[PDB]
Amino acid sequence: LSQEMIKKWLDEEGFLRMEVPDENARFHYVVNYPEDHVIDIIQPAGKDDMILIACATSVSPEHQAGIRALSMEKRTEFIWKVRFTLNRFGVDFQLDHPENVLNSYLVTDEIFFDGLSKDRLISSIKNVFRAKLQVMWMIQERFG
Amino acid sequence: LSQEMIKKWLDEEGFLRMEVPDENARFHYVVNYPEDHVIDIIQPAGKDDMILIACATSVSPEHQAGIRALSMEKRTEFIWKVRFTLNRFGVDFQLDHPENVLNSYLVTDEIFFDGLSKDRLISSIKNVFRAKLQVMWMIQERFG
Amino acid sequence: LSQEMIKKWLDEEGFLRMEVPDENARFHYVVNYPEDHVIDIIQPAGKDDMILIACATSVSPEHQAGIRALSMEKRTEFIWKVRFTLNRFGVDFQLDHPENVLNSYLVTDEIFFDGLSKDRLISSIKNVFRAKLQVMWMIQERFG
Amino acid sequence: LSQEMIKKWLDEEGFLRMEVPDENARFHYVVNYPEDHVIDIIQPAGKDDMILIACATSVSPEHQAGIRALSMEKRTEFIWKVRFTLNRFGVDFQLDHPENVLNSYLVTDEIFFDGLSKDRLISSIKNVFRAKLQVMWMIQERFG
Repeated sequence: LSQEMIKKWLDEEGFLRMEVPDENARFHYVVNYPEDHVIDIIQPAGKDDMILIACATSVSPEHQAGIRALSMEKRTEFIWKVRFTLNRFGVDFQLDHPENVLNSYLVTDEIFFDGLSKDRLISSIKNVFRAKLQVMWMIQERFG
Repeated sequence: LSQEMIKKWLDEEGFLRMEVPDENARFHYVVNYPEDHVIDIIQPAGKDDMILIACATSVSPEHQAGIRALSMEKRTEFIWKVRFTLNRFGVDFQLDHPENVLNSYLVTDEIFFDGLSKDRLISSIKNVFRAKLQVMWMIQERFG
Repeated sequence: LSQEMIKKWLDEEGFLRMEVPDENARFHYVVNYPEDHVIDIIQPAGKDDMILIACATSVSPEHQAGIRALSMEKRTEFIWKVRFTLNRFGVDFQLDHPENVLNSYLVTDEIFFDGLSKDRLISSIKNVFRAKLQVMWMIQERFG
Repeated sequence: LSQEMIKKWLDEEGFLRMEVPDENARFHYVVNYPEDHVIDIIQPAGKDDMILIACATSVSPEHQAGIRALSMEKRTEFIWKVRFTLNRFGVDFQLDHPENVLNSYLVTDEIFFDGLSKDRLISSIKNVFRAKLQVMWMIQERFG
């Protein structure tokens, strides 16, 4: 019921794309914002008073191409950059950089129900997008 | 009633100027913040639980001159600067740059009645302003 | 109604110092945060639903002397820096710079009663202070 | 009720590590967020409507050796940099830098019961951490 508001707000805005089975979640929705970009709305198993907004972004073959070319020095420099940048967007993140080559990066933000609202919901989603966007623009401005 | 509140709040601050027939919007007030600066308050057709605060800006012909003069590299560098700048204002935006010569840039944020208040309506207007204002300062700082 | 609460809270935190006969405001409580620092809480004469957190700061003649000692280009460069800095704080500001020699600077923020609460007020005050402190530290870091 | 809710919330998220006797506080919870990192949720003794979120950090002995070596100028360059950074996270902080050689740093924030809620409380905790994290990351990027 608290989740029907969620389910409803995502459709009122043409966001929601489909629900998804999930062995470790009371529920899970796959939102499309913007365009065909994919963002996840997951309410973890144990907690029923929160929703976690996640966005998984895998660095293309095309891109870790250039990051591989750089010296180990310049890679580190880049992992440090993307790191400071994201720790500025009010989100939590996970970086996947084996040899300091960035394969993927997850941007997350949770909203508890004490403060849930359509306005709040739609904001966090948009913010998580912008957080992961700057990183995508960083790689892009460097490597095209 | 959400509508008369928005309207009275804006009137209460002198932000209001007049309406206008937006054949796409349930309503469309026109604010003037600051002084003679033009900001739009729009409620999309389908949406009856939200207002959009948009502010499109056209860069003067004398400024588009400055940026057109520059090499393509210095231009692409400039567009990246403004993308990275705006993206940290928690606002949506859209740049119109012919051959990377910024023509116009639209900055937009939106409130859902779910969390609409005067304190919030006003703060959102002023934030949309600062975001398009700092982009204006980048242009004026570089081109006079 | 809300005036007695705003007053009650400032005093609860010590913050409050005294009041003063401002002919342009319903009330005007002069706060002291941090210790010895002066911030002003005003409420325009013809405004019920709101207060203003204002912090005026004049640049010592010494510091003003150092920015005097710079070129007219190094001065313009410095003005832009404080402009870009403050516009990222979500506060409004008035800049006083005769010939790009910073005289004083004013940072303000307003709270509309449908958003008022102790938590929020205390925050808006601290944020106004941080916006101010930043420019002051920029000044000192450059000129002792 | 607030202490009770706070205890309850921390435990629901895995944060609440343990409570600890403090003569100068109504209560005092110890948090382990991220997983082995520690934070202090405290209600000042003489405060009936506020909680303090504190994160103390000791500049490791062999990281101050790093900044011991830097010339005074270079050290001061670092103190300003860490001061401008932290003042951007909307947190109160305290720097222990003996000879401009960073000893330890405290990042803090308050939440008045006026605005207390789980969504609010947890965000505060993550913001205090992120700020303290950026300073740590700054030290590590430089000295490893």
